[PDB]
Amino acid sequence: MNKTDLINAVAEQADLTKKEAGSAVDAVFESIQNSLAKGEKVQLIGFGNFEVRERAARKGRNPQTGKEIDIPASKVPAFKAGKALKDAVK
Amino acid sequence: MNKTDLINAVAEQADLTKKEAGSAVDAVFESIQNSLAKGEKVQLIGFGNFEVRERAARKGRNPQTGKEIDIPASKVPAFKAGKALKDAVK
Repeated sequence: MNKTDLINAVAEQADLTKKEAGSAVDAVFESIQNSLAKGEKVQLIGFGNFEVRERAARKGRNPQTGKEIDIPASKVPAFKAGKALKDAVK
Repeated sequence: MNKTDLINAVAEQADLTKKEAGSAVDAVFESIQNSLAKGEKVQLIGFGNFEVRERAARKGRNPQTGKEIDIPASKVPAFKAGKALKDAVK
């Protein structure tokens, strides 16, 4: 499934023009983006959650090379699937 | 942001009724779930990807039997953020 397939499903199931469904779909991904960007967890009952994971600035060791490196702090997107989604896939 | 906040954000940005936005949001999440349930990867340009991740079947050991057991393969949902969503959180 790509973004166009997604837009099409939305057009039917919600009864919108492909133009409208496209905006809705743009809006969903945009809304979510803007929420993680401001650090807000997105909790979607039934589906799952999108969170921002904080990684602390620390001393590390470069994986399979082994030198002591300096690791800057970081913020990365992360998704926690809910029960309904886990079950669907098992 | 919860699902209700999401629907309202979508209503605003796509200029649609709460009914239209509610149906769209439901449509996006039922679509993504149905695709993973069929084992289909979901590829969303800009946003990210939802995949069915294979966890390999491997060997284990029963502490109270002492025999080598088979721990079966498993499948779990997963999200790979795209450049745009990753960039937003940094």
